[PDB]
Amino acid sequence: ADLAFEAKSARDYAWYDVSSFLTYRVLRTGELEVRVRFSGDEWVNVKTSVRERSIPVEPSECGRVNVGDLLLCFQEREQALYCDGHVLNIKRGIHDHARCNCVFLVRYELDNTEESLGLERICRRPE
Ligand SMILES: [Zn+2]
Repeated sequence: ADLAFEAKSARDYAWYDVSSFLTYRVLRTGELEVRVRFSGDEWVNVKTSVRERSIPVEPSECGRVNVGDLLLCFQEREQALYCDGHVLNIKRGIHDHARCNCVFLVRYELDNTEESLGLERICRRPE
């Protein structure tokens, strides 16, 4: 499978699946930027704001997610964004391969807010 990407937006600081890359530019400051077309157009800093897409986690492999890990989290508010957070604590549940009822306490990177998310609402970083 070919590499797929997601890009951070400067408007809300959430991440979005990148459909394609159009062009690029260099700031007199030195930074390299790409113009990305999203799925479903921005200039994003390549170094910080573009990265290989996050991956969904299956119930039978929920054990690979540990305290301290970085995760793309579905943050649903009053507004539903996919943004970065770190696992602070994990409550392991009793379940099979069909569904994961573990609870993941996440601290969002932007504002250090905390939320209890289920596996269905998180994606891990590759590797
Ligand atoms: Zn689980």
